[PDB]
Amino acid sequence: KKQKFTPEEDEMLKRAVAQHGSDWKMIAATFPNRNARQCRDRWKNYLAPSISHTPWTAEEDALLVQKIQEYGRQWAIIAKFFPGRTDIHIKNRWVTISNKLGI
DNA sequence: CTGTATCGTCTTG
DNA sequence: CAAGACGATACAG
Repeated sequence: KKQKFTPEEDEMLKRAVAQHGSDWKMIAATFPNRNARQCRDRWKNYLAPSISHTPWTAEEDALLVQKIQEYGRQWAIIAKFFPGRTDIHIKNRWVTISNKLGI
């Protein structure tokens, strides 16, 4: 039920975006196998240049716990304070932290 | 079993 | 009618 992007697909996605910008319908059609939502999500949350791939710092965790006390579970709002992370990363991180904290 | 990328679905633009 | 948003879920390791 999960069709995860392979490194090959990611590179193609990159090229397609370099070529067609933000025309997701058109970028998707370059795949036999992928829709607009899938490419849009993959770019926006994983491949865009601004996305951070470095592990969460202690200070980021601290900011997350602070921001949750402040905003509740409004992940997109909270993600504004994390330069290279999106709501996806912020909410995943909280599931993991709260788990290790004893939910 | 856990951590996390994807997906169902609702909401907003 | 596309894109944003969030909970749930698949699934690798």
